[PDB]
Amino acid sequence: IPEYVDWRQKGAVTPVKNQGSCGSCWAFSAVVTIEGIIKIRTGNLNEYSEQELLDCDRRSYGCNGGYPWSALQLVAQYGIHYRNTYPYEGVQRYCRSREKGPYAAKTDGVRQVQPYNEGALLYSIANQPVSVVLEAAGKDFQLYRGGIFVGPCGNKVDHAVAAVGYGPNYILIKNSWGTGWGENGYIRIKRGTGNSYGVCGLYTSSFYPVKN
Repeated sequence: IPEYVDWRQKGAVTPVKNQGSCGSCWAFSAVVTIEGIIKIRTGNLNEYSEQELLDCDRRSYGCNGGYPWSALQLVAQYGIHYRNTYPYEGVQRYCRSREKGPYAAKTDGVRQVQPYNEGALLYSIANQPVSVVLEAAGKDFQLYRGGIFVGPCGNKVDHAVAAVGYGPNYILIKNSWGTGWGENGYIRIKRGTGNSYGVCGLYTSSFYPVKN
C-alpha cells in the first residue's frame, strides 16, 4: 500500500456536512463510506441520505445515538436514496423510503476491520473509506483547530466518523461538525504510537460496506 492516500484527490469524497444538535454521527459516518464505495465501483460521485438512516434504522436511537454497523446492514438489505430526494432535517421523523420511490443505490454486505490493529485499518483505507469511532468528549478534541492531533484523549469512544486517507504519521478523518471545525472539517490524528487502542480509541470498531 502507498505511503500517502487521500480519497478526496480521487474524487470519492463529498463536501463536509454538519449534523447539528442531533446525535446522528453514526448515520453521517455510514454515508461517507457508501458515497465512497459507489464512486469506486461505478465512477460516479453522489450524495446519499443520512436522514433516511436516521428515520429507518430502528436498531439505532435516532438523534439519541446509533450504530454505524446497523446503518450499513440496512443499506445492504434495503438500499438508500439520494440526499436531494431525502434531505437532512436534523430531527427524527417517520421512515419515508417507500413514498420516495425506488432506492438509488444498494450494497451487498458489511465487514469489520480487525480491531486494535493499525495495519489492518490502513490496508482497508487504502481500498476505500472506512467508518471508525473515537472519543470526542474531551475539550481538546472539541477545540481542535488544526495540525496532527495527539490528544489528550482517553479511549472511551463516543463519536463515529470516517477515515478517508492517511500519511506517514497520521490518519485523515472527515467529521460531521461543519466546515469551521478543524482543518476545513477534517482532522489528522497521529498514528504509529504503538498504542493498540489507537489515539482517542481510533482502532476500536471499524466497518466498511462491501459492493460487488
